[PDB]
Amino acid sequence: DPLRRTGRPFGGLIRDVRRRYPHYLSDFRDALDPQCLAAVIFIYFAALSPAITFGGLLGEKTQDLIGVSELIMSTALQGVVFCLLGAQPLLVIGFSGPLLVFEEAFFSFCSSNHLEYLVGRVWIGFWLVFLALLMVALEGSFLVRFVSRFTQEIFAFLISLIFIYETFYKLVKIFQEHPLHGCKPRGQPNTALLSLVLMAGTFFIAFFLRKFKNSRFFPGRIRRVIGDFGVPIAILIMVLVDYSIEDTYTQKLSVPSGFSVTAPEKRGWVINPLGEKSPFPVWMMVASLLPAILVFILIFMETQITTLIISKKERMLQKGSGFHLDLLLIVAMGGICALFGLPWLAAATVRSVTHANALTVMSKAVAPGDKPKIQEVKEQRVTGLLVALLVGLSIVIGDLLRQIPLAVLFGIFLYMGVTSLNGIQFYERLHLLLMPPKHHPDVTYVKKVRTLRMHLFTALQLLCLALLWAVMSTAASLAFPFILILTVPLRMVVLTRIFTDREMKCLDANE
Amino acid sequence: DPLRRTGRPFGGLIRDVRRRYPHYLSDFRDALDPQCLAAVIFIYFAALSPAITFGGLLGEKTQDLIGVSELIMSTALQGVVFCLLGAQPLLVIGFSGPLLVFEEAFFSFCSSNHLEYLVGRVWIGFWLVFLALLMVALEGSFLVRFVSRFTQEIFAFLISLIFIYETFYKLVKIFQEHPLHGCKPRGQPNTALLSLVLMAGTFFIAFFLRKFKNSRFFPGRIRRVIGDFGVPIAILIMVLVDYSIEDTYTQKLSVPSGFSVTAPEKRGWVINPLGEKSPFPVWMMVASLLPAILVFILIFMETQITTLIISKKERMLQKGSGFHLDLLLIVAMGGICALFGLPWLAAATVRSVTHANALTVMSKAVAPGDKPKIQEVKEQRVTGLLVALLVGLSIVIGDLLRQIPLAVLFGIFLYMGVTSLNGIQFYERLHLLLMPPKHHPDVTYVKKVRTLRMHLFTALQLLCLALLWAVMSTAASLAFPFILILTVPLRMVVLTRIFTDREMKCLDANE
Repeated sequence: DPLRRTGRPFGGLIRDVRRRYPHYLSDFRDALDPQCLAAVIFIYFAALSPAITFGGLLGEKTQDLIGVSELIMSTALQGVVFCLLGAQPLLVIGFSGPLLVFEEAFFSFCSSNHLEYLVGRVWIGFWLVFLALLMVALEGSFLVRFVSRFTQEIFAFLISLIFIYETFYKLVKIFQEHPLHGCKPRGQPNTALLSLVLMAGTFFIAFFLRKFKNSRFFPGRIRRVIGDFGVPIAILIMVLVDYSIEDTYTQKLSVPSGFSVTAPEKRGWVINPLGEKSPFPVWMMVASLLPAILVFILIFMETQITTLIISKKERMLQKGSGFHLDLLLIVAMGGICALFGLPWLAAATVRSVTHANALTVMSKAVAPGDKPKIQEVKEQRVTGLLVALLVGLSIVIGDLLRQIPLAVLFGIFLYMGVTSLNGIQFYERLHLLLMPPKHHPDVTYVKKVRTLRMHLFTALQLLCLALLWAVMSTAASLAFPFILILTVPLRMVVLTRIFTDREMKCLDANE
Repeated sequence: DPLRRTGRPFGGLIRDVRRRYPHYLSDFRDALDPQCLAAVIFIYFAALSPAITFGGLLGEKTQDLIGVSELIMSTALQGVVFCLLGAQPLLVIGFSGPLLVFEEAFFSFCSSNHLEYLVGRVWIGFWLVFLALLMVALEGSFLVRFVSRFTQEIFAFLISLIFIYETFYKLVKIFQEHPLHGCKPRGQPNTALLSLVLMAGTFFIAFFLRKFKNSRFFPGRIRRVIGDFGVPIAILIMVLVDYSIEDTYTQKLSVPSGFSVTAPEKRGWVINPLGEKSPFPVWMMVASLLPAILVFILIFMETQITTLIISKKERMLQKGSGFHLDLLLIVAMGGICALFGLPWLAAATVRSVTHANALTVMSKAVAPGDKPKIQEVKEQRVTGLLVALLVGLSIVIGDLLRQIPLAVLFGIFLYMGVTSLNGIQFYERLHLLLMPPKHHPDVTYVKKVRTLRMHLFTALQLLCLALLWAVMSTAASLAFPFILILTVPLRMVVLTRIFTDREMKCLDANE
């Protein structure tokens, strides 16, 4: 049991280091496989594009103090360090929504109260590193024992739904700004529909080559190699199709050029801990403790729930996981990077899951029957390091990256979001709301519990998911992690009252 | 055995009349079913559109002597009479390609021989009537017992492939006349791509609602009713989607207005056999025997092979089939209609097949295995009569028919062509060329015969299919039925020599 209260200072860190580090050279040896190369090519784009999008937004919201170059550099550095020294190399760390919301709120507060923006973040980072060291010292990371399945399912489903909704909404804007009338360009003809054609074609080629992998055609070796290279093939085909057309205008991928700060006129690489143009007030020196707690809670909840999700016993993870070393590494790197004006980072979730299940291997036939079960996962320390190194070096290239339209990437994002839903009991019980009771499968949670009780459980879970989406839509979206934490007392108090012991054991089974 | 030599003159006609006519009131009673209404709505468009297309071509090739109104009237009249008095009401009769080729060749001959055209098509009809009566008298229709599976498979596969190729090629022309440049309409923007979007959406909604029929969602009654109404729902949805857009131009469905001849200035309803403007030469009155034989061969081969294909024992047809009465009716109606200047007609293979398997009912339950065996076919005399009656009255309406784009219908045609390939052993053995030998199913022609022999049989059949397509591509396309007939001696002479006795029974099994 990794999550045990040892009773000694820093004990969990030592246990994780002793458990994971002996399997070190095997991590580098297990990378010799075409599947790893396919995974690198697939995950490179999925890690590169959100950096550009969120960097554009972040440059817009602030006074161009943090832009796209800084986010790229932070992602590269943190990814390389974490994948060299981490305990779970199947984690992809990058910027997200709640971090952006916090950054814009902090900038608004600093502007209103007449303080610097790049100086308060330094003290926030100092308090973060102090808090992380304190928590790892006392072994406070064993509290993730109480994060049951009832919370992981909600988190995973909500994250995937948000991903899908954002990807779909990014296509309505093209139709809005290039409408169908006929007679930074605006008002072009043949753009809003060519984007839709490219996106749909990419999604459908990806799904067809995914289904072809489990078919009965061609020799097994060739069939499996073609199956695990589906996404690169779809991207290549649609890039060439869009390259053939010469007169129509489509939006391309824009990576900034040169390793430089976005606004060199009023910023440097190193930020003075004290004031840089005016003295820093002393009251803020210790008042920085309050937002540090909020940042710590956000990063902690995201990282720990992601690590729980990708380490289920169904997925064949054999080398072990770490809940103490990973949190310390992530928070320490965030706090140190805040000194250079770089943003804080956290484990992604959709990217982490997509990385984890792009390396799984399935048992082939044994006999005609159901969809195969997972055989192994193939953990290694090379894929994430290569992805981070490539994201860092995407500045020297960029003449090639400007030939890739964005609608091609929208189909890949839709494929990621749709595929990531597999393996979640909430999703599987949502299907059972429609099938008649005689068609239900032979799983444990259908035979041992009545149908109506299972439907009541599903309705109670959907209510919480809708309540969580409502908060994030609301302007008071900084309270989302607290509402997420409140689900633990809910299950520990109310659900135990409503449901009997036998129902609770089967519906919320650990494995 | 329907195909037996009775010996008595006109015996086969009497046997078919005695076999089919007692089950008369049941034919009208078995029509009370929502599946029949769905079939009527589906087949109405599939019977209406080719009449318009071939009428346009036929008006172009001749000097506007036969147009679109005449073809519509001929289709309606012949369909009504045949479905009231026929022996196989699951046959849809309409104009096709080889008939068009013959009409253009005959017009060219009459033009460059200083003879009339409409008058010269009356003696052909008279000779056709005489030949049909002679053949029915001597019971010469029993020769369709030598048409083995080796010829029916080739015919069905070639017809479906040609259908698919024509439907795809009709979409390249839109891109050719409305190219993507950007700045009887021509050179419009947003027209080539909206057509593609509408076509793809129609095809995909049709396939989704076809797969939903065999799923496990919703109650059985509602699921099956929604499943058998897939095509009307797809058509309605995409018609509304295209109706929402206001500024973009798309080609619509247009029918002539009024029950009038296309060229009233130089034509009437009744054609004088002796002559209309100049006396008809006596030599042609007798020499018209040569093209009558060719027309008879065309109509005979098409109708008889279609009737053989839809009446396989796998499809549960219990009321019987007619091989004499149907041929007599079709040829007599063609010969009589030629007196009014109306075209001859023959049974359409894809439309007949799509009519036959739009009324089948599938079994269920047990466990997912082979595609559920066909339970029944639900023959009746109402659907085919209603389709022809609606096609006849499609001119009084036509303000509604002008709101239907053509790209919506292209997806329905693609769905028809793709679906019609199911149930053909040639198609099923084409898959087995790719799967490895350890994955072949448990059928009779895999266990009883060595794999390489089966692949040799498939290669020999593909060679004949390619040779048959090459002829119709060639300008000498009037010799296609003779090349088709020549496959009958091939199996009886050469294939019996190459293959042993045991292989021939299993590969070319009657049932």
